[PDB]
Amino acid sequence: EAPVLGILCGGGPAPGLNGVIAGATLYALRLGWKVIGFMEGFKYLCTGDVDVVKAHTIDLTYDIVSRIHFQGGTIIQTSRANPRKSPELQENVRKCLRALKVRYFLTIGGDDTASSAVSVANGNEISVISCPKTIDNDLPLPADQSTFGFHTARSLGMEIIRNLMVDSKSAPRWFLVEAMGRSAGHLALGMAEASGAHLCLIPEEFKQDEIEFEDVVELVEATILKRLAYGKNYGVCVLAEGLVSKMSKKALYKLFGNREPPTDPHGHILLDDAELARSLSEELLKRLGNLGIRITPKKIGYELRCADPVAFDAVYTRELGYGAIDAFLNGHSAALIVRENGQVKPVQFKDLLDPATGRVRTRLVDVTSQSFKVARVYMWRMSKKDYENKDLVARVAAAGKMTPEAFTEKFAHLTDVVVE
Amino acid sequence: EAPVLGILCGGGPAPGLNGVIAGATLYALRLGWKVIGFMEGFKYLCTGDVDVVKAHTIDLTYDIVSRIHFQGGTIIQTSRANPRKSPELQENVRKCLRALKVRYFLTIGGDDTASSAVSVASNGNEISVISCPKTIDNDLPLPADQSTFGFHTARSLGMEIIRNLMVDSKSAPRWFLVEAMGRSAGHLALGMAEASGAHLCLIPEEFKQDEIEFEDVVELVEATILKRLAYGKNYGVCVLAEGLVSKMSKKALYKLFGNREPPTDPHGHILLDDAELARSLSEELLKRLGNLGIRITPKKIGYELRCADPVAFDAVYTRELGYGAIDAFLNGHSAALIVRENGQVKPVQFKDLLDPATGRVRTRLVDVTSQSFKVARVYMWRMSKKDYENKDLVARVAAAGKMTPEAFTEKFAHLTDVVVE
Ligand SMILES: Nc1ncnc2c1ncn2[C@@H]1O[C@H](COP(=O)(O)O)[C@@H](O)[C@H]1O
Ligand SMILES: Nc1ncnc2c1ncn2[C@@H]1O[C@H](COP(=O)(O)O)[C@@H](O)[C@H]1O
Repeated sequence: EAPVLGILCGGGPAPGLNGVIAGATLYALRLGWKVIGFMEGFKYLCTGDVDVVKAHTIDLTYDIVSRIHFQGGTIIQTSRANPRKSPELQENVRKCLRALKVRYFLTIGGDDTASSAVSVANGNEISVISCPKTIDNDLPLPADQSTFGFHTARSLGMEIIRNLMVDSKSAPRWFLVEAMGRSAGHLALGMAEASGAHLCLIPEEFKQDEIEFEDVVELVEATILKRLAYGKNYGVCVLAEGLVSKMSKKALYKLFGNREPPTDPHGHILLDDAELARSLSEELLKRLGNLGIRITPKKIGYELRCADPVAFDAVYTRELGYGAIDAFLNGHSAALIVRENGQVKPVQFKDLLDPATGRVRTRLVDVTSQSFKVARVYMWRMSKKDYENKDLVARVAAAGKMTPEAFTEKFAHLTDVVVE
Repeated sequence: EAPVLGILCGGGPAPGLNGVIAGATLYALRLGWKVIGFMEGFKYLCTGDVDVVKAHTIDLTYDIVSRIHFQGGTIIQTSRANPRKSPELQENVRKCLRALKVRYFLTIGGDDTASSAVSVASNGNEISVISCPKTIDNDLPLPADQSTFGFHTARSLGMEIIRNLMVDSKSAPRWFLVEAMGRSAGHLALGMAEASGAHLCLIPEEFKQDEIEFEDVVELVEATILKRLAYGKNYGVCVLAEGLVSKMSKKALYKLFGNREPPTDPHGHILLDDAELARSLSEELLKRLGNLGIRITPKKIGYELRCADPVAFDAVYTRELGYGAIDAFLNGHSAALIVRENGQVKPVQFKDLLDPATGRVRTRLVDVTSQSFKVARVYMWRMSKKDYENKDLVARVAAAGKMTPEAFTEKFAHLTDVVVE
């Protein structure tokens, strides 16, 4: 019989998922493989019922995939249902795969999607490969080299903020833009720098391993006041949602409205419910609205996951999908498909999943780097040297209707809070 | 006295010129420099008259540059007027640069623009010259894959234009022959074609022989059409690099400009811009294939890409180039080019980028031996070496073109020796 290749998506979508599906499917079909796609990740595979999976499994033919490289989202949907936890759920998945005569199993998704594939992984009977998916640019790819979907997300964010930059200057106002995603500051920083935003704050720039609510308020506050000292009572500040995952007990308590933070049954805090931008706007309007400043929060997140892929991501995901089929052919299994140095190569599971955490390592922003310093130079902010500038402190202090003494007492310490 | 930074653009525009302008201007202003922008490149500096120059130079203030990083084009315009030739013109350009107290001089442009900048350097510690390599074509000798600024914006817009044409050609069955402007290299054409899933792309790099024949290009497109026809599809999109023309033989060019002699500029320099490659191919192919019910339409993609607003990748890129230029002036550099390699912006020295024979910066073509190119080929529709040996397939494609399999092989099988496999 003709070998069967089964494909699914797990976790949250990123632009280009359809590109991976098509890159693997079209090439597979050129070899005479039957391709099937599982709807909603492992959701229905975890049940083990064969006719339930068949009913949520589709034939991925030429016509179905021929033009989805233009399309955001995933045509086979996705789910966060991961069997990684239970030994039984795993057995249920294998039963359906074997019943479907799946010879080649391809998963596209995040950390939990790959752990599911490895737990479910007879290399001659099957072969399993995951394609690491993250919009956040936080794979340990050789620094600079992006993860797929990141270019699409950064570009669309840049366009959204451009409109906000025009609206903020046209009708003076500050926007606090919350960039969804707590893993890393790549998306926040890229949108901000691309767009020329007047400030960006990411968790990586804070020296201390923990962040205080009031230091974030004061960081944005000083920028507003400096801009105001230059006659501009408007701007745009981009905040990475990860700021909240680095906040202290007390800080988190202020963030949730000076109330005990919400809690899941196991004690793990439910950080999704926080509203970092809405909170900072509240506090800032208290301190600053008496100067003629208006402040409005704005979230950017969900509109980015399924935007149509930009051309870089189109080419990227076509090469990733092809590279999956090449790994399958050349006998690989239990490996991850990544592009490093213009080559798509299967990096083995062990050789890329950090066994300490039991998960692929996280690439954060490098704030010691030349790139980060350049971005900082076009932001509006109070540097160390700025604070030691008697004449400058006099104008910004005047801007905020306070003495130069109070200004230094309040803000000068921030040089020790974030890297210079 | 505050130092004077002078800026100008030469050559054709590429998305992100304003990004470089603003990246450098804003940082220079954070240091207290005066910054001026010469309008239309070297056009008004070659004259040497200082009143006329003063008229076509502007003060690059904070408010002029603060938001242009969103904007395509160049706010100080550009020009191909290169003083690289006559030594009189070069003393004139230097009389105004020295008359304006221009301490630092930044040019943004291509080969002729940098060749111009260098020649005027060869001038006392009173001036320091730097050029910023610009090309939409991606043909700078940067480490492989790494792009020149403007390429991403151009490739992306091209993918969007071709997407519309892909929908149109399938909705109302038709073939489009898209001509991607630029004869330097195949990067732009291949990138647009691959991102868009175009059914064929043809670039000069993929042809083995130094020279190309008109009839080989026709037949390459013809085989793809016929193969799609044999799979039920009388429609598609084919992307062509305009650089096919610069590789054509005398006999090929003779057929391209009609069946006449090619036009010549004085001194024999052929006038290749007048060619209409995709229109010519479209003519010939409708002679051969129209009886099969095939419609074929040329479409050029080119000028709409030069001044598109830059995508985020290019906004960041040009911000970093503009910063890196100021940082280089500050460190006492001069006679250098600003490039980004391995994520760092560094001033490569001009002597270490200029090929000897050509005198200009090494040209980086498409690497057709790479995995990248092979991957792009697999999603194209075409007859491979193996396909020509497949008997059942050759019988289907020949029937689609209403010929015997022997007439099909005699006409097309030799194309496996024309382009790399
Ligand atoms: N934090 C900042 N970020 C970007 N530009 C600034 C900043 N502070 C001042 N500028 C600009 O830098 C230039 C120098 O201003 P001054 O400090 O008055 O010499 C002016 O164009 C200011 O608007
Ligand atoms: N040159 C080509 N490029 C891309 N796909 C092709 C090409 N030729 C055939 N196909 C597709 O490959 C699959 C298998 O073709 P076949 O070998 O005829 O079964 C079908 O979906 C065809 O439409």
